[PDB]
Amino acid sequence: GNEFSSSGLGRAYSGEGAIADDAGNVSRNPALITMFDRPTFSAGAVYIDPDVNISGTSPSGRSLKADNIAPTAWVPNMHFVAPINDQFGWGASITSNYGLATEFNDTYAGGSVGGTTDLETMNLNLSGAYRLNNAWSFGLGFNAVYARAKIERFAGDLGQLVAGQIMQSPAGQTQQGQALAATANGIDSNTKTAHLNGNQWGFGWNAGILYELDKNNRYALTYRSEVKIDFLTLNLPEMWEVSGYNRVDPQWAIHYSLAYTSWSDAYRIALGTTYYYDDNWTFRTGIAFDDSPVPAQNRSISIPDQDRFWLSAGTTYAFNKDASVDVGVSYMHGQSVKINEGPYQFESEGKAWLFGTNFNYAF
Repeated sequence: GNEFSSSGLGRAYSGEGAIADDAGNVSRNPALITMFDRPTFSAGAVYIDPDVNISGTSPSGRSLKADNIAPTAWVPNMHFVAPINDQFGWGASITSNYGLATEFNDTYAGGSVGGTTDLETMNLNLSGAYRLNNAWSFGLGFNAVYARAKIERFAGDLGQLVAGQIMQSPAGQTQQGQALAATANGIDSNTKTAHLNGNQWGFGWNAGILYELDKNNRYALTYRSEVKIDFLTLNLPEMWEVSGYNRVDPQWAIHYSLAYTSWSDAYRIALGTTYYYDDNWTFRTGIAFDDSPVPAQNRSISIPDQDRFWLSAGTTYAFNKDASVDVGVSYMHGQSVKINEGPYQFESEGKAWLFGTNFNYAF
């Protein structure tokens, strides 16, 4: 599930890669290109409104509350698919496969692990798909990712711990130590202690292997590579996804995906259903989960990621066999978990609401 389409949001991004009803999906499964007759164009974006709230106490008395540390964000998509002839087709899309941003105040007791953390990514993908049989089709594409990162950490209340520490050791009474005692408590809870900002482009491929028992049933195996971004170096994780779509009735369908990302450790489970009311109206709903990459001990307050549920419901309105708009609503709720970072002990619990719109035009 990755903000690449309003349609997607609507079905908890379940099945994508095995469902082609809008240029949207080639982005996720090259091979789907071969499922479009005319050349299709889809555009739009999604608006995420998180609600990450940190709570807890420092071993320095200073509080560790950080209400609403996650900022809203807009995520746009550009989707173009067009058939070259009868066995070859190409397509391109501008999408944001990944994006993270949490932000604390200058004076956070624990700003040693929580200044500001913005990391924006943009994906430029150009690709072609091949068809070799009413059933088998293979797609392959190339990606250029633009990564913008900002990292800020402050002294929080370290000096206050370094202090109270020295004011416990035999070097305590000592006034030759008193300096060390304070002078640490002296350090201002906002003294920038980490500033590394920069931009750079990453590259990588991704392939598809759609197979379809017929006009109403298909399964795919997609693969998204690894992307090394050299600033320090950043790594976007490999993503092996398996999905299936079935049109059980003239008016009903079923789509499911089981994704597996390997951050040099996690998977995503989704299932949703579509319902084609008539020529004009369509309605979709999707449920989904996705175990968290982070292993118990190494969690982080700066990276609000943990086992979470997706609950989605969306609707598409086709103007006239050529144009259509989709509306996407998804509500993400990740249960609460305590983090044990640096010398502090926090508790994280944040939800989020997604709203997205896309327009669909075919030639």
